[PDB]
Amino acid sequence: ETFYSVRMRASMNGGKHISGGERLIPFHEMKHTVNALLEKGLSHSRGKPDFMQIQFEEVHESIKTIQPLPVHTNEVSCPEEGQKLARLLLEKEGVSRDVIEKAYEQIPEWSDVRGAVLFDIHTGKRMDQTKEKGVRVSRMDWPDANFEKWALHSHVPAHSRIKEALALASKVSRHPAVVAELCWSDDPDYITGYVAGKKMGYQRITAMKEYGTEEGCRVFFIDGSNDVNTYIHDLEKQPILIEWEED
Amino acid sequence: TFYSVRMRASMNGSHGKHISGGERLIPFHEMKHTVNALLEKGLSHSRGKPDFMQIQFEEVHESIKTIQPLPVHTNEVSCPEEGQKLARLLLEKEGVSRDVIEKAYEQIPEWSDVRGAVLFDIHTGKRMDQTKEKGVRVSRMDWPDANFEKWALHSHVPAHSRIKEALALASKVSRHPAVVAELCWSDDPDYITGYVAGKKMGYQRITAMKEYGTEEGCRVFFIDGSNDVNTYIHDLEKQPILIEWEE
Ligand SMILES: Nc1ncnc2c1ncn2[C@@H]1O[C@H](COP(=O)(O)OC(=O)CCCCCC(=O)O)[C@@H](O)[C@H]1O
Ligand SMILES: Nc1ncnc2c1ncn2[C@@H]1O[C@H](COP(=O)(O)OC(=O)CCCCCC(=O)O)[C@@H](O)[C@H]1O
Ligand SMILES: [Mg+2]
Ligand SMILES: [Mg+2]
Ligand SMILES: [Pt+2]
Ligand SMILES: [Pt+2]
Ligand SMILES: [Pt+2]
Ligand SMILES: [Pt+2]
Ligand SMILES: [Pt+2]
Ligand SMILES: [Pt+2]
Repeated sequence: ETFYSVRMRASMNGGKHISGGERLIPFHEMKHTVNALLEKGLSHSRGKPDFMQIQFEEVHESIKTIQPLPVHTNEVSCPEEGQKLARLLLEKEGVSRDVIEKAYEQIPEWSDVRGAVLFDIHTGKRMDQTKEKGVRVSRMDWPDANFEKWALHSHVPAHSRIKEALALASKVSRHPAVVAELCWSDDPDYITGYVAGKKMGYQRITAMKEYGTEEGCRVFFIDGSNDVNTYIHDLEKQPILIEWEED
Repeated sequence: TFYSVRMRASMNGSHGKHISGGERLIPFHEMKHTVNALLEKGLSHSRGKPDFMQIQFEEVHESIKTIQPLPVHTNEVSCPEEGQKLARLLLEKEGVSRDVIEKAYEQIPEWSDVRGAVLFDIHTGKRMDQTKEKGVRVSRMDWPDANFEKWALHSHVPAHSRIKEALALASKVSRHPAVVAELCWSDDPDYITGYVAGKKMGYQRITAMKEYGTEEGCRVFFIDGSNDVNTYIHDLEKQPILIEWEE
């Protein structure tokens, strides 16, 4: 009854990143999961790939189980309104306005980062040295049956895109060096994003960009005296399962 | 357009004891079936269940050469020591000097861990490649099943995919002008038939090359060429070949 990390990446054609996925599962779900990842890479709205890697490996570290972040959905009528709300939420979560503004000026240049960017709240600058690779959070997952119940109860659609985002966001927010996350999709067909943090949980914002744009974003705002490589190793390696508790 | 699809699997981490490997060359619309076949093949291998696996695909741009399989002849022997003796004889008849053969047989035991093939230079009486435990992995060859089944029927050989794969590989490799001979037997404890292959005598199966239950296998290509080893490695890894038999 050991668990397995299963990862996928796909690209078209410096190939254009198409898709990526990370799962953490018991062995008997291997076929379904390899197939799900396969399908997800093949039928992606960003294009059809000519390169793909799928990989699995046994996880030896013990698995921590946590609840998902509390969720609140902020209806907005347009992107400029959502982005404005997001900047306000980041501030209320503890990021200084100047650090936010500095980050927003560089977000456009980070659109091609395949993973996430780490931004130091002390130095007002990018902290990681992974460049276009970014920091890829992995070994987190949310068993589907539990997620469906959570969706039902939370009156949210049971879209796997939400399951994956919230699993990621809950793992990342747990890290003591992470004050906040800002995310929206690089998929032209999906405009909802979020801001997430310990105090205000997972704050969905229903419009963060215009349809048809392919620029997405993932930034983790970091407050830590420790070195960045420690934080990177935690985000990449530490296994997390989400389990929401009905009571 | 065609796609190279590759798999490797190991136990006790990645390349750890090598469990399985596979290489396919297919049109895009056979991707799901082929990813699944490779998955299945790694999961149910007689050498153990893996705790690591990689499956990968990529578009092939080089144009595809189609060739006939090597002529086949089956040598019945009563024991391993006899098959090995016959194999040494066949290698000599194919053009390898006795001294080079003996030198190779002294090293074969330490090469059991090589995940791919070993290249042995007839000019130096020594190993030619610098890949150590990785070895040289031949790929981008395949034999459409329908055609293979006919060939098996007509040749009075069992239509086992293990033979399809070995003969596809041996035919690609023997075509390379710098390859005088190949010596192979399986690293699978349940399969004791091996072969020697070359241009003059084709694909010579030897029905006993080791004792049942041993996991030491072998794959050595004897090289006589005027070029550097990296060229030959690139040819073996990169030249796309489909087998198509005709009477
Ligand atoms: N595992 C990861 N680790 C770090 N960054 C990642 C990871 N996966 C994706 N990213 C980065 O995040 C960017 C966005 O990727 P995507 O998968 O397109 O992101 C989304 O779908 C976000 C959806 C949030 C709203 C869901 C909801 O309705 O509640 C992508 O470009 C990468 O830069
Ligand atoms: N694609 C490759 N490229 C280079 N070396 C390879 C490759 N595939 C396998 N090898 C090497 O060969 C070794 C064993 O390969 P296996 O897949 O175990 O090979 C076999 O089943 C051999 C079949 C013998 C003849 C079949 C028959 O006519 O009845 C393996 O451990 C590697 O070291
Ligand atoms: Mg094989
Ligand atoms: Mg084998
Ligand atoms: Pt493209
Ligand atoms: Pt394309
Ligand atoms: Pt607040
Ligand atoms: Pt083992
Ligand atoms: Pt094992
Ligand atoms: Pt001969």
